[PDB]
Amino acid sequence: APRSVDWREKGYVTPVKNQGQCGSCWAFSATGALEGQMFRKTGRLISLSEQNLVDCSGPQGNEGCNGGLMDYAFQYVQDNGGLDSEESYPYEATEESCKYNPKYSVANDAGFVDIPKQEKALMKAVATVGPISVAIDAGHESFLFYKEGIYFEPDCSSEDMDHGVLVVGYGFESTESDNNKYWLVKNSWGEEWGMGGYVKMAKDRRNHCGIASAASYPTV
Ligand SMILES: *[C@@H](C(=O)O)[C@H](O)C(=O)N[C@@H](CC(C)C)C(=O)NCCCCNC(N)=[NH2+]
Repeated sequence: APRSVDWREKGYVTPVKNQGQCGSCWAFSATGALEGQMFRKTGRLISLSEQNLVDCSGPQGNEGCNGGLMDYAFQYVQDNGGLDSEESYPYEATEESCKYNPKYSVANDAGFVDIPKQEKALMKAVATVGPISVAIDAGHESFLFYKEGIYFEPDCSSEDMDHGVLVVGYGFESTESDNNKYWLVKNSWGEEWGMGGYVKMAKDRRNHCGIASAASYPTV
């Protein structure tokens, strides 16, 4: 595979969004991966509605601001036959009744693919598919205060993940410890967090923070 990948340079990735004080990370991760695969199919990048997922994907297993899973979001889009755009169904950071309108649907998918639980498999998927939905352990103060460099937290768990994000690429940079590889991750905490809203997560360090443990993308 390539040593470095960045799908933002190829037009696959919308700007960084902000989930607010709602536990809806799974919906931002899902819309990010589906935005990528829709662009791959149509050549058109359209920001998609996280609120649509928060309000409407309960029957697939999601629980709004109380949590969810990207795969359940992908199933909703397939079962529902569409997903509205961000502009038509804007984000309110609170769960309300479903207001989906098929006339304003701009995305579809036909299922999803779960990646095997190995960083080598995640790398191949990122290199060849596009941005990938992933789950990480983000419950540490060091993650809140991250400003730059490669994020490594010795107390991170590879099995207890609590936050959905989007891998948009990977790369390397020289460091003191010679642990130089990183996943390029888009978060949903606005652009004032981290590096304009992004984090470089340690790559090839024993599946750090579980980044390869629940990875998937939608089939368009
Ligand atoms: C994430 C956030 O808003 O920061 C939000 O709390 C969330 O959805 N968390 C998920 C974890 C994923 C990695 C996003 C969560 O804890 N809920 C998942 C419930 C699904 C139940 N089934 C299984 N298999 N866990």
